[PDB]
Amino acid sequence: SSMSYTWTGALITPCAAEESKLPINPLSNSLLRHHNMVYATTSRSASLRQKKVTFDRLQVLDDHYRDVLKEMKAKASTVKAKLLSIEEACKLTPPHSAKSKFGYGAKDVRNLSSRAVNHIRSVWEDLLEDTETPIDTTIMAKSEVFCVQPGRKPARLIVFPDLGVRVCEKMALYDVVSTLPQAVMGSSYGFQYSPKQRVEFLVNTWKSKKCPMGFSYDTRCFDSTVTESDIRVEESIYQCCDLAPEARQAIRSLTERLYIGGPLTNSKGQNCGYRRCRASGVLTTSCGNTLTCYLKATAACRAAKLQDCTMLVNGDDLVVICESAGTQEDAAALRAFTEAMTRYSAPPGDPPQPEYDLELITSCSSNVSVAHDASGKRVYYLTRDPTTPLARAAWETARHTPINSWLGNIIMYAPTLWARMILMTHFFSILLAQEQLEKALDCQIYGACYSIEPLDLPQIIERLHGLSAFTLHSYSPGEINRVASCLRKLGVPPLRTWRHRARSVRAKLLSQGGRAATCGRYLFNWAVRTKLKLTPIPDLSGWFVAGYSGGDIYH
Ligand SMILES: CO[P@@](=O)(Nc1nn(-c2ccc(-c3cc4nc(C)cc(N)n4n3)cc2)cc1C(=O)O)c1ccc(C)cc1C
Repeated sequence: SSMSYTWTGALITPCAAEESKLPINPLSNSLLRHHNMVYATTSRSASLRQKKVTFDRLQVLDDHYRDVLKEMKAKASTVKAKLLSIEEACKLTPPHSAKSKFGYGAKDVRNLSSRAVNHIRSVWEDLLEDTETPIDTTIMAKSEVFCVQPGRKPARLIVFPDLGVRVCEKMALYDVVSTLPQAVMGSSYGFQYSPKQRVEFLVNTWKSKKCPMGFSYDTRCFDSTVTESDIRVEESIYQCCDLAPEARQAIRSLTERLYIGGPLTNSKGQNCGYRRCRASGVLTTSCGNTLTCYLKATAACRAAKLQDCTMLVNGDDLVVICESAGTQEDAAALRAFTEAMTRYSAPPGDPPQPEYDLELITSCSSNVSVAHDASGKRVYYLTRDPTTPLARAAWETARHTPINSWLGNIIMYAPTLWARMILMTHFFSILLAQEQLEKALDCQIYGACYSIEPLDLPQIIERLHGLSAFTLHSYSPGEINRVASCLRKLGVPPLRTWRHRARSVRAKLLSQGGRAATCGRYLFNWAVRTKLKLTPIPDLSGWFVAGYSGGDIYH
């Protein structure tokens, strides 16, 4: 056997009191009235999750797999990757990253304190001198907010090494994980695209097929499906880069000591068990998942004899668009695809279904939809079911949180009916009332943390989505119906209320002048009776280059 996890009986413990409900009394009640619908996961459901993620992996590799792997390595062998200096790696550490057990924290790392850098150097030397000893990790239950569904999701489990080790991962591997995936997978590497670019790729791919069929593939507990073999195959791809000798060794040692597995320690310092699958909180998780998903999926496409496939991969998230052969034979091919993924260790959660309308394909929890701009031209844009974004926004209104998913959701889904009507109106109202428009806030974009001034949103949205994001109307019936239904479920006030609120915050923003007034003019033009003509506004290099989920990255 090869078990994803072995358990001792020690509990997955919280490090502090955990909240699972919105506070009693108002705050987010003006956002949504059905507060009992909103919950946050805690350590109290850790054991339900442990049951789902724990199983034996039988893996059977074939010629298709080996062929694809060799192709990927040929492309990987064009890459030259550089060691990051200590200073560069320290600057990529988020200011609230989990402190080291060696008596320094994220702020000390970022300041290059004596104790921090002493430890980081000792850890680096230790990777070079010790090639075997498993590296300790901490296991914790993740706190995430959802809406109930007619019951409740258990907490996800996060597994991560000590801050000192995380700084060493950046030095050995940041350049690799930021450059290799695109070198290997080209246009298939989803993290290279902004939302507009993603939409474009999907639409152009779909229109390029004589008769398109598409499907999303959901692997059940992907991280747990990843084998020790997969993780060594992943290293085999990394080792094709030109690398400094210390980087080669650090990659070698990290692979055997950390990435393939190791001991799990709870917040109380007790041994909880042992992992032999992917850790969610290491630098290589997004890259590793993306490579492994792509490899397995490309080989399965061949085994299924699916014709003219174009794939788009974002970590464990997969969508394929191919040439239809007919209904019955697409169904059969998709079953063979699944059978081969299952042999490769990646069985499905939701059984995949062939889809003949691009708009009904959900990938990265998002779908393509269509609206029209001021002049009436069709504009394709990315949207999703707003339930989770709105539940999270109510939580962040009522309780202090370091990550502001509302701000990330505005950036990624600015064109949508729901982000504009609700999230912009609600959060600009609070910010303006609290006199904090100017204050920068943390949010996440493809797993990395960015500090963003709310007043820069008009500029950010134009660059990313186009001027069109401020003028979209004539949304599709499908999208409208989903929005309305979600908003009934959560008890969100009607359009009239948001329109009034938006007119009011728009008035106050305009009177302040400057970036505030720009926010009023562009973000809230939908709210006014007599629309204004909107025009172009007088460094996003690192944005939408790569994914870093769990990889402890800041900018
Ligand atoms: C300016 O012209 P619009 O009025 N045009 C439209 N409005 N809608 C629209 C607006 C709100 C809701 C809705 C349903 C619901 N149900 C509950 C329970 C609660 C709440 N709040 N809602 N809201 C449903 C449809 C669609 C269109 C269109 O052009 O296709 C408009 C309003 C806002 C925004 C951000 C953008 C536009 C273009």
